[PDB]
Amino acid sequence: YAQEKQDFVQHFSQIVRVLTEHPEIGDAIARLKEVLEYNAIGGKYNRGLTVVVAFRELVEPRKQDADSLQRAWTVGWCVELLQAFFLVADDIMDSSLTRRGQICWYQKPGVGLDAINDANLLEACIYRLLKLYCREQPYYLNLIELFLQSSYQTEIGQTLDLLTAPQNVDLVRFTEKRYKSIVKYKTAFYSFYLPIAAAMYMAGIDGEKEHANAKKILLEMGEFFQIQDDYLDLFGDPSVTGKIGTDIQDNKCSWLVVQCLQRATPEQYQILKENYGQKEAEKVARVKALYEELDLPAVFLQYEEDSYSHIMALIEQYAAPLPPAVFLGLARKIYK
Amino acid sequence: YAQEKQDFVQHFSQIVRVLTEHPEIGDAIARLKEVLEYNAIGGKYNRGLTVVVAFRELVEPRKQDADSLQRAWTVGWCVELLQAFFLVADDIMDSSLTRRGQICWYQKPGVGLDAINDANLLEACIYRLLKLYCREQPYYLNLIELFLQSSYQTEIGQTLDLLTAPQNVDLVRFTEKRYKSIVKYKTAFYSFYLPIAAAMYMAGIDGEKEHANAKKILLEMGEFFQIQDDYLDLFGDPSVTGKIGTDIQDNKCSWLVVQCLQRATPEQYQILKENYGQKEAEKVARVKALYEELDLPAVFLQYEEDSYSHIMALIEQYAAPLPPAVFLGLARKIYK
Ligand SMILES: Cc1ccc(-c2cc3c(N[C@@H](c4ccc5c(c4)CCO5)P(=O)(O)O)ncnc3s2)cc1
Ligand SMILES: Cc1ccc(-c2cc3c(N[C@@H](c4ccc5c(c4)CCO5)P(=O)(O)O)ncnc3s2)cc1
Ligand SMILES: [Cl-]
Ligand SMILES: [Cl-]
Ligand SMILES: [Cl-]
Ligand SMILES: [Cl-]
Repeated sequence: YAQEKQDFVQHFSQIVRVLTEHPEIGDAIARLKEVLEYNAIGGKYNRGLTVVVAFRELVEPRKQDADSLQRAWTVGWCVELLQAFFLVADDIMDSSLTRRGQICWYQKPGVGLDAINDANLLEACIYRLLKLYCREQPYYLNLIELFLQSSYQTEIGQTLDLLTAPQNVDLVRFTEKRYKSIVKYKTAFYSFYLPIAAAMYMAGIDGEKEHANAKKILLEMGEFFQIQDDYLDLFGDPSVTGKIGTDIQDNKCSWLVVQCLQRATPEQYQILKENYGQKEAEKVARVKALYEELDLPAVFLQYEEDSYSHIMALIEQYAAPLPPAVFLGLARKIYK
Repeated sequence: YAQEKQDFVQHFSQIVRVLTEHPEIGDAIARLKEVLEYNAIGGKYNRGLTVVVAFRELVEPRKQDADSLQRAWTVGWCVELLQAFFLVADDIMDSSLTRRGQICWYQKPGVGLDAINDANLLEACIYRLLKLYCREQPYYLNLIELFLQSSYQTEIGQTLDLLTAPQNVDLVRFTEKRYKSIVKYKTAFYSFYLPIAAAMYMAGIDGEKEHANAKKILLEMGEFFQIQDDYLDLFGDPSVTGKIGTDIQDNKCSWLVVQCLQRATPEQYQILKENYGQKEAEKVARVKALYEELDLPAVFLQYEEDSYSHIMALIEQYAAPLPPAVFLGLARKIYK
């Protein structure tokens, strides 16, 4: 990833040139440029890069001409745009202030709820690019369907989340069956399955069974990834993470609170109930302490270990005939 | 349309049954059901019905088996869902209160900005249905691309609109070149081109030139349709329209204000400037009077006539080899 990151970001400028070239609509296109530059840039690009890297592990290097690669870059960027769409819109729904410590787009002066359109444009740019760069490829329809299905799964996950945590404190809502379901639909499918699957299609690997196999490994990785973000949000060194966590404040249906609830004597249940999600820090400090007293960081470390054996068993069993390195590169990024 | 309206609405119940049938996500699916029922029902269904009617004018009746028709119904409903998506989201952006005199969805208790997701789900349901009912048809990809392109054009139109009227009163913004551009992208492509084009594809009529021809007629119809809504908003008998108009109050870039501005001596320009878009009625009453004094209803009636010759010339010239009745049925609905 480290090398390839550079040429991935050089390509953006071109993604944009193309998306911004009927002159009556110039102003709108100017706006689109801003929206793209503000919202698609500034993350770590892990998802989009995954498309590119996996495309290289999957194609015999004699089928990686400069146009094959230009498409891999572009489709990686399609993943990033999809993400950008979700985030811009999620920030609005959450009433968030910052994203990656920068002002959320909808919070910029004179944008506001216009960001809903802007988010929709981001989504749309995915399908323009696919047409621009892949309309003639045999995997074209495969990729349209995959991006569409990934949007649907994500949106559904979002609904499930929204129902489950209404900003209305209800911890009967916060069960494990349900936590898992949210992670899977809202983040894992697009974060993990999507980018690999896209590379699979670009490589001619379109079998339903192959995709199902890759899916079984990749959704389980995504479940751990998110559980680890939940853990880190509260317990990560915040300069090593970058994030300074607001989960508890926010009534989030976090892995921490789920385990906590399986592990509460009633005295502990109507304490947690008197504390999950106030601005004031001593009520949030108090929760961190209930978690600490229940050795939740230990439950996690136990979880991280088991999860790691499980992912390697899954890779042993279901990678074939993809090179296991497709999966292992990702495992290394996440269990780091 | 009058007969066919009935079976068009009987089909909805089935669109829904299908979209609502992995049980961990039941709650979200319940929500989706509500969203669909609230937002897809209650309009006049003109756009979706246009798909169905045109499909019948375009297919030899021996190729209208019960499954061909079930698809026409479904694709008509796809148009309505697309519209529903735009409206739910537009209401949020506008801060509107009611839609068709019923509470806008985002204004319902406990929905709020969650409606952004809800709107996204509506969009997504289009592509699920297309897959469910058309994946095996030779026009499948054609329809995906058309719905996607129609979304993009609409969203772009919305951007252009948003730039042009920022709720910030600026009438230098409100030019005719620009009014036309907004109408075309924001409403005409999806309202007029989309439904016919969809029927064309379903019927094997996929030539770029045929579509371009149909487009030239249909975008010009859409331009008149919207100009007429602008006129009616202020001058329609409000029980015959149903609507009681808020355009002037809203700084809308309306046809009325555009013509008005071409037809203003400076004394009239810095009057209009002191009045376009206040809550108070005497400032809105005053505008209606400036419009009246400039014989704008007459400019309109002159416009409606000319526009009608023009549409029939266009139909004469560009309908072939579609039956002109495809276009004429629509002209009759709109010049009524
Ligand atoms: C398919 C796939 C998905 C995710 C990742 C990784 C994300 C990530 C990571 N991301 C974190 C992160 C992402 C973007 C970002 C920051 C942290 C701060 C600046 O912007 P997170 O998404 O958990 O808040 N940090 C350290 N290592 C990794 S590995 C790798 C592969
Ligand atoms: C492709 C096509 C597009 C639009 C139409 C027509 C819409 C319409 C119409 N619609 C008006 C209307 C639509 C829905 C609605 C109301 C009025 C009140 C109840 O819900 P509008 O959309 O201008 O506010 N009213 C009377 N005749 C017609 S013909 C016909 C065909
Ligand atoms: Cl990332
Ligand atoms: Cl090539
Ligand atoms: Cl209608
Ligand atoms: Cl059939």
